[PDB]
Amino acid sequence: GPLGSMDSPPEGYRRNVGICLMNNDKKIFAASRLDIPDAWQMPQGGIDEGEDPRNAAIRELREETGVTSAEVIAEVPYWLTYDFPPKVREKLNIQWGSDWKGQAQKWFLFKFTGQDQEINLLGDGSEKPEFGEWSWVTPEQLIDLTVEFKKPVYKEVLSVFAPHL
Repeated sequence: GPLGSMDSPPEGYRRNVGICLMNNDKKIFAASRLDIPDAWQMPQGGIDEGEDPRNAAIRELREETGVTSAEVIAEVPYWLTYDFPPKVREKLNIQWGSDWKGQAQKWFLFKFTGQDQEINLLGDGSEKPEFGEWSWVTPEQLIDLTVEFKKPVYKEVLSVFAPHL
């Protein structure tokens, strides 16, 4: 399940972003989906109409875990378009019309210069929170505990963050 990344988001793609947060241990902020205890992942969201990725990364990161006490240590050079198979394609790609085809997401690195007590994984939206449980695992560890759908994505993010990890 490879990707395309590309330093420039191609025609028709869900411009989104991801945020890689590492603590004083050089680990990564892992969070599980309020349903799957084995599905660990780091914060991530989608860029607004005309907003920057880095900013979207930072903000999305907050709105999802409340984590604000952090600084950028690095950023991914290219993007990341996780296209879906021929089956999901018709349910996703063609689900946009005839221009889209996947999801282009750029990731960023961040240092948690605060306290864990800020991570509530909650959210007042009337629907439900984002993550049910979070932890501090290593980069290669997070990729293990994370979901396949994001392992290769995060993996490519780590490779970029190698000179920083």
